[PDB]
Amino acid sequence: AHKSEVAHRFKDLGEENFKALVLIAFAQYLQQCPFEDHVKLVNEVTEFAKTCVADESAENCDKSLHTLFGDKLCTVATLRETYGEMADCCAKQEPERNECFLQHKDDNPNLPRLVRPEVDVMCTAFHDNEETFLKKYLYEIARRHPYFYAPELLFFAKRYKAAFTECCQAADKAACLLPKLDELRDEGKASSAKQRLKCASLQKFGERAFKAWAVARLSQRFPKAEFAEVSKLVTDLTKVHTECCHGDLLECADDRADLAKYICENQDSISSKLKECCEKPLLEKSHCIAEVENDEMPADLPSLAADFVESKDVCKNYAEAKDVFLGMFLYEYARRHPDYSVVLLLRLAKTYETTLEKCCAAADPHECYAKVFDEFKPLVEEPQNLIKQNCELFEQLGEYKFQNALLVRYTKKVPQVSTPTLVEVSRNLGKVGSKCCKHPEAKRMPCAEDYLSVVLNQLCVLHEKTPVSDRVTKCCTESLVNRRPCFSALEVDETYVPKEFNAETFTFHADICTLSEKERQIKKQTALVELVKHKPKATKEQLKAVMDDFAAFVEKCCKADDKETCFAEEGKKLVAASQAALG
Ligand SMILES: CCCCCC/C=C/CCCCCCCC(=O)O
Ligand SMILES: CCCCCC/C=C/CCCCCCCC(=O)O
Ligand SMILES: CCCCCC/C=C\CCCCCCCC(=O)O
Ligand SMILES: CCCCCC/C=C\CCCCCCCC(=O)O
Repeated sequence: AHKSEVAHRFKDLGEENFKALVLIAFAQYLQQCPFEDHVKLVNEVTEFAKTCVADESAENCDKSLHTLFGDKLCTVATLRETYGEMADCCAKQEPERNECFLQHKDDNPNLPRLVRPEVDVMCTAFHDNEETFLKKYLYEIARRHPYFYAPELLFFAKRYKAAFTECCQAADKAACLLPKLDELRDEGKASSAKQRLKCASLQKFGERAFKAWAVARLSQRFPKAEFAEVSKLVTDLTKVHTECCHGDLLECADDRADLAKYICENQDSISSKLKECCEKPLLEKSHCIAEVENDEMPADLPSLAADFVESKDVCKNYAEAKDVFLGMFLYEYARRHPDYSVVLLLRLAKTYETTLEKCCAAADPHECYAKVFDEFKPLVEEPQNLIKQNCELFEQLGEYKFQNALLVRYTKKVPQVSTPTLVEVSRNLGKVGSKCCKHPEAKRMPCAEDYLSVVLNQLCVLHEKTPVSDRVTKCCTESLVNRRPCFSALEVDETYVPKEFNAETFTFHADICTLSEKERQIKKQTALVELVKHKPKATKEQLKAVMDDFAAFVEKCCKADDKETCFAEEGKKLVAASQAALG
């Protein structure tokens, strides 16, 4: 385990995973190296690994992984020419060498975008050589996201393999494969967006706020565990997290493996759902535990009223160790409510906290905080009702028209955002509607919280980069607890001057009869935004009526003999017919 580390890892992970992970790891530091150069390093390091597996005492096998990895990079011939100052790391010794190498990874590496090829090209190369196809895939993706946690990249790659194997043997290949690739693309973006997000909030809001989140989530996850067990897990998760944000793969991997191992030895104190996850090999344990469903809540748990409102010792128990007492409050409220979004429980803890700070300093504290549960009622119900209305609207409209409803709604709130971004955000929220509303009330709020925090990151990313609105900046730099409530609170922009009418913007051709669904939808949806941008006062009945005539327009000219001129001529009509109705 400790003697030769390379040999322990090769035995722990097996040859295939080790190769994959070594490929990923080199691809994450050496981003501008060609695949064939990467394949060659991996084969060298893999053969060197095997000598150590035969003999822990063979030469250099006793070296550390950081030493060996660093050494290997320093051999890359074009290290100075390609990577510039990254070469200068090789002058240092192996505490500092490793750290210097980690500094020079490049988040924005400036490579061209990866164009998903055609299904038949893909399925052919997959059949032609699975390993080359997949590991080239893997390299191309890893080198554009050098901070993406390597084993989680390997688990996505395994599901890439599975999708190709099922779909390249099917009748309608593209109908099978394309929707799997969209699923996998979005998870990977979400999982990368959610990694990037939780690290920044650690650095911006501190270790206390993060521990508050962890207590919430772990208690919902493990409601049968004692507070003391939950709190231990919060301390060790907080460290695992702190260290993975720093970004040293092996450091991250050891911490997580240690937490997974401790959890697997203490199941009885934590959950009865981990039996399977804990029998899995090291590579997969922590990931598996991370995604396990909530444990069943204990029967007939009592009111929080006794310990947190009615007790005469509330202020005393609070004042002697505040954060613990709030931790206990957050624990008991959260284990009773796997139906709340984590950030809703954090509102409630903060509301409680604020009332205890006020009332324990007051003339009569017991009278003062007697009704603190009344303050919770409206904060609980605000998201419940908003989920209900939006999922009702989605049931009557379907995904596509629900997106238009949203597209209109948010164009009116923030007309300054560019039209392509309004289209992407709308569409994306439509999918959140489509997934999360298929759950019953019990699970709607957790689903939305994890999907919206992805979509709302993408948005603040785009808006940090190209700002247009103070109000959008406000919500994007608030607490992560008020982020969504902030965006929800945005009113319709009443300063906005209607956009100048442009003719080409509402000029259509027969190319829309020929496009795919998505593309046709995006081009329709782009036009509805620009329409709302020119006629922002347009009512729901006026907008629907413009859409209905347009629903006829496209369907007339798309099937009525030799057709590009209707588009030109029956187009002139609709524009003017609309301009009269809206003006
Ligand atoms: C000499 C070069 C060294 C190359 C090896 C690099 C990485 C190998 C191991 C990767 C991480 C495995 C642990 C996963 C566990 C966890 O996430 O819970
Ligand atoms: C950059 C502009 C786009 C803004 C997108 C904001 C989406 C946030 C999630 C839900 C907000 C809706 C709640 C308010 C009331 C409502 O209209 O139902
Ligand atoms: C003993 C275990 C740890 C205790 C954790 C602290 C208790 C909760 C503190 C009050 C609520 C804070 C919510 C998030 C803060 C934020 O908005 O940035
Ligand atoms: C568009 C379909 C579903 C929309 C859901 C309705 C409004 C928000 C749901 C409540 C979630 C609580 C807050 C979590 C988000 C966060 O602060 O990042």
